[PDB]
Amino acid sequence: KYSIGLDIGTNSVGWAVITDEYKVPSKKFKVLGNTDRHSIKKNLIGALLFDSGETAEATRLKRTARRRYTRRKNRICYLQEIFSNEMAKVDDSFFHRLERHPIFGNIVDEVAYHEKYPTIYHLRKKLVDSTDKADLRLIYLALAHMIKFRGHFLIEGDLNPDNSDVDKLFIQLVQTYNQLFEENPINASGVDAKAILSARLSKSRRLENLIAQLPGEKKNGLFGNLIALSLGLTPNFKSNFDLAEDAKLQLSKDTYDDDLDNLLAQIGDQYADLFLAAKNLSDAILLSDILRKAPLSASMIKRYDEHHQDLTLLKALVRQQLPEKYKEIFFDQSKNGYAGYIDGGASQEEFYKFIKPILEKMDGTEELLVKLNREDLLRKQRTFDNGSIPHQIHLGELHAILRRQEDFYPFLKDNREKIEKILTFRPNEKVLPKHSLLYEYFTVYNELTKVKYVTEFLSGEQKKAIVDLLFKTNRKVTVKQLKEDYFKEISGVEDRFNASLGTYHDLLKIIKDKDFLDNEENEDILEDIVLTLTLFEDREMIEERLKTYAHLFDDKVMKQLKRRRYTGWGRLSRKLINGIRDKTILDFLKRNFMQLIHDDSLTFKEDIQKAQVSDSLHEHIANLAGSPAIKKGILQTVKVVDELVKVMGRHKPENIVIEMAREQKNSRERMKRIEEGIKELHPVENTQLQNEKLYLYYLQNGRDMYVDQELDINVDHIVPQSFLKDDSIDNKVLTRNRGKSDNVPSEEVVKKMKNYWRQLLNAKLITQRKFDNLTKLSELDKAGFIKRQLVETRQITKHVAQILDSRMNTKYDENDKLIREVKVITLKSKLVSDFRKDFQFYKVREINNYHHAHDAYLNAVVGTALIKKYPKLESEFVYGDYKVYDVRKMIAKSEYFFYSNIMNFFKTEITLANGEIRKRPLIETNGETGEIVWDKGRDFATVRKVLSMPQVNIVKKTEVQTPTVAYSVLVVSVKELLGITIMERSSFEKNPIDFLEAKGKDLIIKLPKYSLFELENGRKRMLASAGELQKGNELALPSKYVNFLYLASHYVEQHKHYLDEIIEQISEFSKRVILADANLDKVLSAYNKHRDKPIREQAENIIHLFTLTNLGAPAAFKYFDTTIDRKRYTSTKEVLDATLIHQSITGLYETRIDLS
Ligand SMILES: [Mn+2]
Ligand SMILES: [Mn+2]
Ligand SMILES: [Mn+2]
Ligand SMILES: [Mn+2]
Ligand SMILES: [Mn+2]
Ligand SMILES: [Mn+2]
Ligand SMILES: [Mn+2]
Repeated sequence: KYSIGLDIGTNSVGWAVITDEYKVPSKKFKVLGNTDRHSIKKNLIGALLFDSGETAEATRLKRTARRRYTRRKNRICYLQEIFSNEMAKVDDSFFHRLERHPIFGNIVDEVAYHEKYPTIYHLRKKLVDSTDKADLRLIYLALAHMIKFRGHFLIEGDLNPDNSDVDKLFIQLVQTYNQLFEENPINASGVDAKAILSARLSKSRRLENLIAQLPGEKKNGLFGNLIALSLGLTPNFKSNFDLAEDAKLQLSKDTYDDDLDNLLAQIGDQYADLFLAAKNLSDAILLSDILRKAPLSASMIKRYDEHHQDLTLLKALVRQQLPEKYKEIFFDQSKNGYAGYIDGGASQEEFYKFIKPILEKMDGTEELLVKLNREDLLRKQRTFDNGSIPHQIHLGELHAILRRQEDFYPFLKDNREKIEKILTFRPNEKVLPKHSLLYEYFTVYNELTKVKYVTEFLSGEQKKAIVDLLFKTNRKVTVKQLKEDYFKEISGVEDRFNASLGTYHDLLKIIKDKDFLDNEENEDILEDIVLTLTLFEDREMIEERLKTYAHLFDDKVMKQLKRRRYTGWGRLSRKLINGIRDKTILDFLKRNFMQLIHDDSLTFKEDIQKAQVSDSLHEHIANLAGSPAIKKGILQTVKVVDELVKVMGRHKPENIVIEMAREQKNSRERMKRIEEGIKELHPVENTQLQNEKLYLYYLQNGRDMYVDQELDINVDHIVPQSFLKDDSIDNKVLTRNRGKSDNVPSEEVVKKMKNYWRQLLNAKLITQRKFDNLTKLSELDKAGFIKRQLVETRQITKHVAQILDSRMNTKYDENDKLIREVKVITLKSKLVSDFRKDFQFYKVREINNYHHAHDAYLNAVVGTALIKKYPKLESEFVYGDYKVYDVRKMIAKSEYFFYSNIMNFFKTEITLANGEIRKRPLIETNGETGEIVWDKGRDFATVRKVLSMPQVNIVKKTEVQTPTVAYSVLVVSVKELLGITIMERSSFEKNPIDFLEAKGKDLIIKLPKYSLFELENGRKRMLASAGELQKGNELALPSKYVNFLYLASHYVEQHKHYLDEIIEQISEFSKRVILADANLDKVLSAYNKHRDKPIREQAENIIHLFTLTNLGAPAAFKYFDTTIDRKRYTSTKEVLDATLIHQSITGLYETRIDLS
């Protein structure tokens, strides 16, 4: 029925809905406001603007240690639930004992464990290699350590040799780097990156060595800093980006993800894939190192043994030669020697700096110095040199330990896939001891609550009396005792009560103090004591744990307390009984407990039902690599997608197309390229290098590339546009038809020109790829083109597609296969850009915010059309598993496509490099399915119509900040606005009336920042603060004026009057809503001042004029010589009688509150 299109950005989210013929649906929507407007017609197209500020959503989008903690805790809980039954057979208190602290209940097993397994890696490797059966607790320890620290998931596939190949990942880094800097690419050529990066040398040495292979590159340069990031160093990127503040990065550092996110928040998100590439390179180095069973655990054990023999050798040497320094080196934590390195606060750099002179003066052994220079002397267990480990390694050890032990333990074999899934997949607390006093109290009370005793149902005072007079006095209470106690016909009980306060009496006989037990304040202590008695079967451990309470009790009482031990575990958590409140469950018992849980009137049911689930989307987004703004944008795209789903009657869209790309320095890059290219072999300043013909002029040294004739200062694709769209300078060349000849790359007769191309090649004036293209079209090259135009390299967009895919596809079929109702397409920006260019759908950012919505619409159009035309290519640009079709087969001989440009089907006729024209059918359609995909006479008209329509839903998102006001509540003696600071807001929420009375009732209206209000002739205003207003209006322009402005600014002279018409429209708009006449007079006057100026500059300054009409906060803007100062709306009084418009995130659902 329909599909959604989206433009995703750091401060906006364009969205559009589209039918099979690319129409945008119109739909009525209810208006909930008191105003007499009961419905509204709206197009399903629009945009959501939003601030990057301090909101609850913002903090929800940040990483926190607590969330990671609860995450790992949940995974371990899932692990323990599988192990719990057999673990009860082995060690009932084992899982409770876990967080030096004792893993085991007795000293013997504990010391034996620590002696046999000094590090967890010893246990891991032993469990991987040994064929012998092992204790279930040990296997749990290894699996738990692996699941707890699973590592990253950057490599989607099963681990393969290309993943550990340092050379290929180096080429990847150079490639993603080159994409960001087309002007000065780094040439990997034949550089032996593997031998250099994996060499047994200091990281700084490997850096200098690798950079030595790359001419024109300094160590401080961005690529060199990335290589230093890969090697394990700590580069500072502030110099590379001219940052105001330090931007050091170290992959090994725990904060590196957040730090990288800060750097992205400064330099922009385009660089994120580059850093991800550097991290992948570091992973290749470490992986190749551990690869050359359980290689990771084996490498860790190797580091351990090496550390220890190096340590004993160094000790023997220091004993033999420098005895005076021995205590200082091995025992002084304050000093930078080994003691300060292991247990003091000394960095490996400080430590090596300390021992370097000492090892040299020693002359006892130089090999330790060799290990030191290579930084392998005394490595700690708690480090990995710049990197988090890929999960596949831990997974391999997981399969190894499970497969090895599954025979002895059948449940491991049965739950194997589940255990792996716990590591791979992307109430809260443990039960009381069975003999805890709180538990015994809960049992006796829960049984006691239901006792009939009807005479010619038990009172709570009667319950407390029965417990105090019977359950406390007697170790067990027979029913005849209950009857005789009633004396001093019953029902709900048998011959004797089965529940009893046995722990109360056991402790009573030992403590010999009833009041200490009866007192409620001491209960946490007694709980900890009984928990200690259950936790350990060993007296020394019980004594050690009980020592904390030793002041409270007699020595003899402690010695007696050590003997008692309990062996059971209860079925309920302590806080289910006494933590949750209404009034705790135990308070209610003192109605059945089960009935108590199931009463809707009481809060326990809601609190538990929430507790089972007790955010995951904000958390998943938080861990992505990006700026806070782009993440907030992802959140907004998700919410917008959900609302668009609701608007369409809960029917899922057939498709969702998504686009995420960024929307002076380059002139400096080009300047460097021209300067170097000229120095290797009519001066003009850099700002005009932006011009393509001029920059191509200087790149070619004032010479034609095809004809060998110098060109006077006062353009052709090397590989023709029909084969692929590459407007980049790499494919462009300035020329006099002369050299191009036919459709094939520039003619072999013109390839005799190639020596000049070679002189341009060694000058860096042209890239090697451009040389290879000039010197040439193979069918494989066509396959490369078709593969290139479709695939989207950006990683964050892949994560967005994955998120949207998970949100859109939940149902599974009987075969347990996923039911994919929805495709999530990911377009390259270039396709939509060139689509705007070839078919004259011009964009101008400054006229309005409409361009976001228009972009989303074009995204859905080009995307859905691209799927409909080439279903076989679905794997390349749709999320999910799909067959990767043999690309050569769809490529054809001259009789899918012979010309490799995938966008070609939109065109009615294609112009070849020779000028010959290939006509195409008016209606494009898929041959395999027979489905129509495009109608050139109708669909283009529908596109122009969609762009042309004035009504578009622009929504500036309202927000509540978290001397700063969160929101401004309207107050009614008289109407007025009042700010509410975050400090005030809590007490405000608690007792608002007394607060308002403190300041000096039926209507509570909190107004979030950017709240919308309407008044008079279509005018709108936003509440930036109680003291100021922003412009709420979006000036729409007819498409003729827009295309005219684009064409004039990018310089039909006959259409000169359109300047005056546009200025008339801006003035009518400014008078209708902007209300800044004093500035408008200056603007019109200045427009009269420079009518003499050429139409290009006139149109550019008219383009500057639009900031006056722009939605949002007013800003100063220069029009020719004149500058126009911003006009603030500092009076918010007019808003008080204005009609408030509460907007839906799409803006389709309005509620209009008018009070006046
Ligand atoms: Mn975009
Ligand atoms: Mn008991
Ligand atoms: Mn000249
Ligand atoms: Mn946009
Ligand atoms: Mn432009
Ligand atoms: Mn300008
Ligand atoms: Mn002037």
